Amino acid sequence: EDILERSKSTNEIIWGVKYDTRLFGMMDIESRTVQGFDVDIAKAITKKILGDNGKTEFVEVTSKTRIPLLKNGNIDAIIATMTITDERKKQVDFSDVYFDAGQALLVKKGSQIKSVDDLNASTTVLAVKGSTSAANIRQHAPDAKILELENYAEAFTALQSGQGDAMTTDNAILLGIADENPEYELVGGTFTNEPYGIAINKGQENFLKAVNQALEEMHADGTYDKIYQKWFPNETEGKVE
Amino acid sequence: ANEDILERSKSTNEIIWGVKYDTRLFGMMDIESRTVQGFDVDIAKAITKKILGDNGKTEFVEVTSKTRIPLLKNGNIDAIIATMTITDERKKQVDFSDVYFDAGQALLVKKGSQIKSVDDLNASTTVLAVKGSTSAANIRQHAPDAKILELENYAEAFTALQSGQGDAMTTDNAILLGIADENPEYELVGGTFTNEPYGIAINKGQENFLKAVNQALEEMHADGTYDKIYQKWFPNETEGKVE
Ligand SMILES: N[C@@H](CCC(=O)O)C(=O)O
Ligand SMILES: N[C@@H](CCC(=O)O)C(=O)O
Ligand SMILES: [Cl-]
Ligand SMILES: [Cl-]
Ligand SMILES: [Mg+2]
Ligand SMILES: [Mg+2]
Ligand SMILES: [Mg+2]
Repeated sequence: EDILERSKSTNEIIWGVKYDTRLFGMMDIESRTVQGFDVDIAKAITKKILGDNGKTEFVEVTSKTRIPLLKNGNIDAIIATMTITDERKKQVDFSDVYFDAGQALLVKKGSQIKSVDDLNASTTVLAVKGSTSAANIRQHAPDAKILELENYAEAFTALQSGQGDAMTTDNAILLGIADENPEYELVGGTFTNEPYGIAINKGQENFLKAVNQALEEMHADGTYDKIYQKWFPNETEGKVE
Repeated sequence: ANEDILERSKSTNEIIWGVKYDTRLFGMMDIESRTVQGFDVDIAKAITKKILGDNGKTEFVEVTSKTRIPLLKNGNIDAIIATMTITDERKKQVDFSDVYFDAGQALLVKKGSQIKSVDDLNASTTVLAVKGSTSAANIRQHAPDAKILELENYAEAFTALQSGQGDAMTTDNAILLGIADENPEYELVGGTFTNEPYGIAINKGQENFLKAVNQALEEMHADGTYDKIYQKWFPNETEGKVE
């Protein structure tokens, strides 16, 4: 079914977002609503496509569940800190890039670790089980011990308790943890490129074109820049110019 | 300059590209064959064949980071494809194509250096960059205490590194790789500390040519021409590829 047609009929686009990723998609206990950069970009795209009265629905996805839910039609699009990769394009299409992340390290302030180069056989790195981040750290720091945890929260609790010397995932995700926990900081720049895209099921070319046209309009009229400034007021590197 | 580049091509069957002549892997003059070679050169040739068809001709003109925008805006070249990062400040001067390479600024040091990342640059360290370059400006932001010695070109910056006139050299990671492959005593350290998405720059008021360049890139991504060219130049480096 053509999602562009259906979404006009139901006046709604269904977005798969994270619920546990501060700055991108986080379930907010105060308002009982999900918030972040991915959420606000979804809302803005939906208004470009459907008009100012268009509705958004958000459905919680993880890195593990997002493509299966997309392929089964539970959601119309994934916007969930999702890197565009050739491997994933065997399964989905992607929009234009809307954020430029990169894999990085989070440590306790005062750590002797200042770069991925410092992750030798003496170090233990925390990563999420099944993630691209875990796979990447094994190639970039082949002698480090990797401890895999269920999710970001569990990885950060293990870092705080000293079960590992560093935690790894995308820089902008780690930022959402560092700004909340000032005893921790990012170190060493990035050692991958993680360009985020919006994933759409194969065979939805009309909807993909509409999403890309929405993004184009948002870049042209400053909506994109406003949303970026809101969530990343002191870090410009991730912005798509 | 104001003459429309696609209209002119109806007569000349040519696109004139501004490329580096000194940047191994991107645009480098080969002395034996007297021809420039690199990823940027190959992308330019492939785009020209998409726009003009099978017998479309390419012409290459040397630019530097200093001369590329002046030459473009004066009409000496039709487009810049020369390791050029897209920035909003540059978008005041030129239009840009879609991103065709994903670089990032990095550091090159002698193996064994105490410097392991941008975090180790400070008032006691001298970093080598090219005069007037954005790389020098990015260092002043990410290493605000570092001393900067700006040199006229990459070759000069690298010999200054080799003779200890600076402690680290900085420019885009993919460019430093072109240097580290030539010089095994030196290595990249610390990953990247900026994003440097490369675009093709086109003068303002050339919107039909800009659309043609973007359509050419679209076609090359759709049919694997882009991927083949990427694999030729960066067979063991995956991160710069635009998917
Ligand atoms: N952006 C990376 C890591 C974060 C995530 O999985 O959401 C990826 O898509 O693999
Ligand atoms: N890509 C960076 C550094 C290389 C160059 O100047 O060509 C820039 O456009 O400034
Ligand atoms: Cl050497
Ligand atoms: Cl590809
Ligand atoms: Mg990057
Ligand atoms: Mg990639
Ligand atoms: Mg591709």
